[PDB]
Amino acid sequence: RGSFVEMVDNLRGKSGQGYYVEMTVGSPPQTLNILVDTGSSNFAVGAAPHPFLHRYYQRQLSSTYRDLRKGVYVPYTQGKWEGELGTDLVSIPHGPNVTVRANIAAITESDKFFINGSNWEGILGLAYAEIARPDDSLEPFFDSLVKQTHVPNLFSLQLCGAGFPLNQSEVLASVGGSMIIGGIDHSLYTGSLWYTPIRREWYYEVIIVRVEINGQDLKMDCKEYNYDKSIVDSGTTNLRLPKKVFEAAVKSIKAASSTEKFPDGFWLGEQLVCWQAGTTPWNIFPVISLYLMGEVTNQSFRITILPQQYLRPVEDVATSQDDCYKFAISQSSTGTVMGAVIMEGFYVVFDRARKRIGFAVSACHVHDEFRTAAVEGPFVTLDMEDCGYN
Ligand SMILES: NC1=N[C@@H]2CC[C@H](NC(=O)c3cccc(Cl)c3)C[C@@H]2CS1
Repeated sequence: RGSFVEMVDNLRGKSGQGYYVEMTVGSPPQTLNILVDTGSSNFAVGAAPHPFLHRYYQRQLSSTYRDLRKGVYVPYTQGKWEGELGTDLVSIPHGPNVTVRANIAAITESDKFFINGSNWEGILGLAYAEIARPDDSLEPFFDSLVKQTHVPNLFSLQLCGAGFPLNQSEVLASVGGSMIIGGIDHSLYTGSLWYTPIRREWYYEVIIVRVEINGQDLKMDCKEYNYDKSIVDSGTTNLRLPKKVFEAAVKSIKAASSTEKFPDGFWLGEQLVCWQAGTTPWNIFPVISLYLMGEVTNQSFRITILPQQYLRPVEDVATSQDDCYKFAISQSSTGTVMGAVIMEGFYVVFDRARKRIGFAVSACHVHDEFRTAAVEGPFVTLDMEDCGYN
């Protein structure tokens, strides 16, 4: 019955623009909004004016700033930045009551990284040292936090999708979810928490052992589901699937929803589809179940998501009264990515101390009168470690 009221509701944002938490850096404290990112391992903040930044880190104004006299260059598939490494004192106001000295990449140049109107000015990489830039000697924030305090080595995330689009006033005003640092808040989920092992501590890597679309088995060699890895990543919008899986899944989703036909651009994730107010035909779209390796030998469990999760609400071009959505599943050449739109269905427990990730149905997940998201088990499943790619 852990309650963490200082932390409940400490997030804002939306799957399309990222979820962020308020943080302070430096002495006296400089307030910044920071993207919560389980798919990376650098704490990096805007440190120089940029047209899309409303504020930034001013190292010269901080008496506790330490310069590491080393640059870092961080290119992504889309976008990139460069920065200067340093350390400073850092707190999370709606977090545990602690201040820690942590590595900070002070971003001085960037290209297609900051997003007009995102409302965040930096990123908090919550994954492990192995994928930190420049190399694995740069201790990640969470590692400093646990080393320097008594905060238990665990965090949990409830990302709350509205189920409808939010204009910028609403998105600033609305509670977007909870990051619970050092614990599990029982009010953020229903049902049981089920756990999957962290396969290796770099990304939050997991193993998927079966996929179903409306109960029907996708029936691929399970290695395909994890080629070349499967990760849980709050800093990616979509559910991303390896090319072959993506194709198979889209074929199956088209077939189940085939009473209605959509543009190729919809399935490519590029164009919106709109229905008359209140008439979105949720029931024609299938549920998607991912089975994950369990903690017990030969046992798995499954998480089930709705189209309310994988159809991302977007504002109309004509700005009409229609309910509009983009298809939030896309192909990946870097393995499966369980992005923000999947995490919106679940309360996700990143149990680093026990090297496992928990899932439970989210208390804030969007659904309808007839179906809800689910986390169910156990299932007898054999040869699961063979699903892992090498
Ligand atoms: N996990 C990853 N992290 C890095 C840094 C965050 C960035 N994400 C965003 O800007 C962003 C933009 C809009 C929505 C969301 Cl959820 C995130 C991606 C890259 C590559 S993948």
